[PDB]
Amino acid sequence: ETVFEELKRYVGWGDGDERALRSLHGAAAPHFPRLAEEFYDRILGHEGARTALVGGESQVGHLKVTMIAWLDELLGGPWDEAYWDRRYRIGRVHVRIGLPQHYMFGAMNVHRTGLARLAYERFHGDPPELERVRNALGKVLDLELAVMLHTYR
Ligand code: HEM
Repeated sequence: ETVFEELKRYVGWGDGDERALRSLHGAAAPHFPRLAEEFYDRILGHEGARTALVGGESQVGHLKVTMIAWLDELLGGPWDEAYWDRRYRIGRVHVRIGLPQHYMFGAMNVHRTGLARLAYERFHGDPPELERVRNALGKVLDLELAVMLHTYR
């Protein structure tokens, strides 16, 4: 059993969560640019986080596209060994530039609430799909935060 497979076991990951995320994917995807911008605005609004923004104009576009791509993979999958390998590398990037890990809590909270809103917008008229999507979002984001934080060892 791989470490990432173990983590999946711990949160109760299954095919149902992968179906649910893919179901939200097509509906949320058009919103990704706005979600990335909102996320980046939260960074700009936080004195400490914004000290990472030393790369000038090019960095602004890079933060946007990276987060769009991240959200795309988040919801589209697959959530296999290659996926979690890449998430581990993403984590390490933040560790190597010196971002304190406590920022990641706040940052995952942004996505939690933002993706929860999109799920409601698409699925309010289909209560079982809404509930299931929400539980899938909780699981995937718990995995994501667990992996990111693990890179700080
Ligand atoms: C849920 C939280 C976060 C996710 C999913 C995330 C995602 C990513 C991804 C996908 C990359 C590109 C990694 C690569 O090179 O392969 C990245 C790079 C980066 N992230 Fe984050 N990030 C998060 C939080 C933060 C926070 C809070 C900051 C605060 C400033 C930050 C600043 C950066 C910086 C500075 C880079 C390097 C690239 C650049 O500056 O253009 N990230 N992040």
